[PDB]
Amino acid sequence: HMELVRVTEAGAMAAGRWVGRGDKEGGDGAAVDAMRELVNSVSMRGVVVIGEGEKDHAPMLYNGEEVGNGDGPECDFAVDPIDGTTLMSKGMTNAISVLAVADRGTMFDPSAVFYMNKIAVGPDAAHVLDITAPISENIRAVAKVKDLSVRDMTVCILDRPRHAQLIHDVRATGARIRLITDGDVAGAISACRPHSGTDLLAGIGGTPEGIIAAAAIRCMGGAIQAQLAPRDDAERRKALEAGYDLNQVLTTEDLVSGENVFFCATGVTDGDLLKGVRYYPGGCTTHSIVMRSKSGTVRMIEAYHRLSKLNE
Amino acid sequence: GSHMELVRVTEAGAMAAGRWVGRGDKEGGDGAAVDAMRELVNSVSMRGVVVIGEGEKDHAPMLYNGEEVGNGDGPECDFAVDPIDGTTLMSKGMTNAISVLAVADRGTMFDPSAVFYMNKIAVGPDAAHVLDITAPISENIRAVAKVKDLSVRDMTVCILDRPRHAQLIHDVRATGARIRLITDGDVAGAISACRPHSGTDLLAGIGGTPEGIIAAAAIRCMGGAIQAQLAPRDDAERRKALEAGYDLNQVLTTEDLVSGENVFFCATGVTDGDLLKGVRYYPGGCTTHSIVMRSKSGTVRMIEAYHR
Amino acid sequence: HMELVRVTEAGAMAAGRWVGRGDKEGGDGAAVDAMRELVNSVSMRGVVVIGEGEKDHAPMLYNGEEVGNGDGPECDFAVDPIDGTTLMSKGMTNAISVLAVADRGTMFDPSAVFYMNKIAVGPDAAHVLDITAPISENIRAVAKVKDLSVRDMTVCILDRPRHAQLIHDVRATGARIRLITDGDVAGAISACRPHSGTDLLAGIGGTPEGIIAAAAIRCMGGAIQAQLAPRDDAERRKALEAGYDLNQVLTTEDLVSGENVFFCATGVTDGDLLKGVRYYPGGCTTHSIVMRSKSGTVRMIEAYHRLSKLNE
Amino acid sequence: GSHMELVRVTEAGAMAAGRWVGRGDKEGGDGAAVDAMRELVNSVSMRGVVVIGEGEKDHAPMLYNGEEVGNGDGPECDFAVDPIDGTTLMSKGMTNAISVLAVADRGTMFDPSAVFYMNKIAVGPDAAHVLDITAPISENIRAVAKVKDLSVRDMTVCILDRPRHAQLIHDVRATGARIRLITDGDVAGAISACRPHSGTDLLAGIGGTPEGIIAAAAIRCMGGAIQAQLAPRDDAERRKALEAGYDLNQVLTTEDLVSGENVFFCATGVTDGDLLKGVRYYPGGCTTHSIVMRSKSGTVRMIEAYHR
Repeated sequence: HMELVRVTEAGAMAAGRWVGRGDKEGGDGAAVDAMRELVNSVSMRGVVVIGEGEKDHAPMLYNGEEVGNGDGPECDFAVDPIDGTTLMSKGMTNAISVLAVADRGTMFDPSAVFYMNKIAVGPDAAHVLDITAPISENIRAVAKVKDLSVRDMTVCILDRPRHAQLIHDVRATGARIRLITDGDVAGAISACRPHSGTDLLAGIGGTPEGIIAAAAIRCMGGAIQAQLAPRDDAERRKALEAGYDLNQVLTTEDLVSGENVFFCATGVTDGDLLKGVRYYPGGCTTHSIVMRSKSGTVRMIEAYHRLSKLNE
Repeated sequence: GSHMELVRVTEAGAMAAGRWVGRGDKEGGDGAAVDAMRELVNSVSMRGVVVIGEGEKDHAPMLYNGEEVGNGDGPECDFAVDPIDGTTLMSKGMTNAISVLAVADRGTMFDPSAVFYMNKIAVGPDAAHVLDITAPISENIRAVAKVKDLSVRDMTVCILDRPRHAQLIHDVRATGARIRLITDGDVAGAISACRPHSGTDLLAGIGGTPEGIIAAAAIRCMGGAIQAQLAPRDDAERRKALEAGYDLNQVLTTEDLVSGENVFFCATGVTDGDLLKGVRYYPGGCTTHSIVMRSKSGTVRMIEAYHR
Repeated sequence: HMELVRVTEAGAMAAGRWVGRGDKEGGDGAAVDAMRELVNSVSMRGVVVIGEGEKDHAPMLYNGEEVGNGDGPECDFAVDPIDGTTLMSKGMTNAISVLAVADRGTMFDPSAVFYMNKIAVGPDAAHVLDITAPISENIRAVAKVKDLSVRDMTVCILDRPRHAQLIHDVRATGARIRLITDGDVAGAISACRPHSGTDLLAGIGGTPEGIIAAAAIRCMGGAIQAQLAPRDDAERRKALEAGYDLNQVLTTEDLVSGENVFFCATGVTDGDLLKGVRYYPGGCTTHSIVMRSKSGTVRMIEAYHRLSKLNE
Repeated sequence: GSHMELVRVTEAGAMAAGRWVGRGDKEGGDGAAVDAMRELVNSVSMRGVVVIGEGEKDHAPMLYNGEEVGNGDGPECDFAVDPIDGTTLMSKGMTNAISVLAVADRGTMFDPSAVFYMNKIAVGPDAAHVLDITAPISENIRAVAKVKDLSVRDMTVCILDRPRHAQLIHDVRATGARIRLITDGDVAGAISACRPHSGTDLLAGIGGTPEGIIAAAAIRCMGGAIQAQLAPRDDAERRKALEAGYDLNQVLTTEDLVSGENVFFCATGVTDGDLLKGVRYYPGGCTTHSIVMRSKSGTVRMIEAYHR
């Protein structure tokens, strides 16, 4: 329901007061607290599948917690109160507050392994992706299915040392790189939205971000492919002991299946799709995206919040 | 406590109205819009009565004054619908056709057929405190202009183009202000007056009483002020109103027109206007542009929807 | 040169003060006077080919007059200080102030006959037009070359009694009609601009408006076809005696030939492409289009004019 | 007296810079931008000298400090070019790369290598009258906020992300304001400060002296104020400036930085920024987004160009 946008609107507005203030935990707490107060007010019966972590040293929106007013069917609840906490704390671009809802039990287990390799593309080339192939074959494939020259392709990649080869290969095909410092989820949405200046998202990031990204892709169209990415053999055992086929190419629908999927986001700082919170004498504005798998409707929502009296 | 889902009602009205723009068929557009809006309001979870609508039930089968509408009996509230504000504009492909819905606590909407027309003045939040419909239009113009920090000749006054407004136009012209004459679209006019960088600084003139009420709902949520006084047609109507309880000397404020504490208003562009883009079609679906506002919070939402 | 936009900017700003004020001549004089003062200041050597009329009871920008600072090659000069004077006087939409420049002698004679039948289309169907055929065959042709359904075609037509059959035919094909009360020139630009919601302009209007429309079409792309339209047999003699082949289908390049063509316009009231003049405490804004045949570059220009002191 | 044709210089810079965004090649983008800008300025009809440019002529072949540029010797004027403000941002595909040109009466531009860095503060027209670079940053914040009618915690202060600004950041944070840290882009930062609904209420910190001069040109035309004081690196430079004629205690105003009566400034988006969209390509050509302003008239033009 469109009401869920008020959850990310509250998370963005709380985080807005911490933009640039060098306090990551201050910003997270504000957003987490505003989001939970407002989510326990929406007509919804939810369990936190993706959130701040497990119960002990994450006392709010911990994985397992119940959320919503009490009524409604039960459903999976994923929340990233600030995707890009460090971006927020330093006043840098592309921080967003993020929520996704899906049928109960239909979200992948975010704790399987911390990281996953991802590639994502918009709808027109949703069926030519292969994460097992080198990035060049994916670039060339997508550039052909989209009929563009390869020097006009843009690949969004997190700027990390572990990506030195991924970055070199993309350049060596002549395509371009949009280097982001954080925001896997925003990066995927960018690759999937019509003519955004970004054709492909590629690289290794977090397993929760990948699941949250898949929920949006289930709504706006396109495809993500993923494989788990153990950080060492210790985690690789833990992943195998738990019963994961570490060679499976996980698809959008593996990460979030289920008939009904909701995604919405609101900008914290100015970014690639959403403007961040802006302040005025009377109040503030927020910029939000809201989407739904069943209809496929996508709404862009600009909201003025008068934090004051009428007619001042 | 938010009810953004009511945007679906004007979104449906406008998507129906939109397959009729530019076809010369005023009633075909109205009819389709009323259809889709009736289907959709009876699927939102709040029971209300249609207080302002398509006339009454002997020759308006749908959205007639008094119809029970909505799905689950939540709280009862007033419903005012204008399936196309700008039906002629819609038929001829012209700008500023919008589809409008208003909802307020049950009983709190003024009576729409007490008198058919009422004289109006309306201005936005920044100059609402100088309004005086009993003063001449020149004094409102100069007062509004001073507050707004504009010369009188920078001012732009929106007036309906009707024979009845010949003296009003003369007196507005005599002051030095510009005029924006509209053929119809009384609601969108008043909303323009209350938006900042819109081009309309003031709305004035005699329009319909339902449109005045719908306008007041909007203003309740976004800020500003409209003042009105009933303007009976002839001698029968002036009797009908005096022996109804109304002081004809009375200035009606926004809150007299819509007095509820919970007012909601939304509108969706049919054709391109100075506030909302019109519905645009392409193969996969269409896009609508809407405004949704709530008086309790004072929150105003611009909603651009891509339907698939 | 982009400097020419200041001519239409001045014409719009002068007319702005007459919007809605019920005085057609007041508005025309203001615009005519502001345009001429500013055109005699641009690096240009011009002769007024299309203007306010002949020398006697049109004392400013009369057909024949010299314009510009004195320097430069000589060139044809067309000016419509307010296209839609009645729209301006009543505060109605779509009034614009209009200027076109072309090689000297390369503009059609605007006095041949008062009126002309016109049809105009954007570039993608610029080669399937035929003004001699019924409107239906032109609609269907354009709808096929554009691959759209015919019920999705929109035809812009002046609302005049002399168009009762043109309007009936367009409806009878199921296409839509954008009924305008004035603004031939704006209507053509609308039909020729990419995705404007207007596919075709059709009908009889003024010969100067048709020539001014062709100058823009020489710049932004597309096609106009025209034939002169005598209002009676008296004018038909005058047109024949002067040596016109009243059956010629005049083309864009017949109306304005010449290697170099300039067009620009600025909104007076709010319209289909340009916003009208808007007033603020410090000043005003104008909205303008400027285009050039040789480059094909089209510029949209928003200008804030501070009619005051700096930093107030 | 208008010279809108100078937009072609940054339009060419940005169209060259744009075929390099997202390629990791900072110098390949710079080089292409300098190329096209040199070609184009030597084809506009006003002779000037490059006063601010790509360094000096032994290892900057083009746009070196002192180069005669322009076509026909009109009046002689000062030329300041920044072919890409945001070269690193351009190489990495990030926002806010712009291509910049500034021109003023000959001799009226401050000397760019008197000192390399200068401390800066800048704000827009509405609060320019409270600026005081000699006061602490907290007092400017609260003063600017009062004028702007904002709480201190609504304020947003743009600061370069450099080790040298650790105390500045601490003192800005200590007041309650938000910060917008930028990695580079000193010019675009200051222009943001002077635009209304931009998100940046104040710019502060030590940046380069050329960028400060280019910024003052902009401000001369659009309104607002920048204040600066020279900030010599070490002991050699502080001598170089004292025995050059400069009072180190001196507050420099906008007009001290650019003193001409005729200043022009234009900029074109390279990548998307908070003021200008970046160059976008398609098959037939491309589109650029530019700002052109002139101090004599105070006219500001947003120019969206479709090149074929």
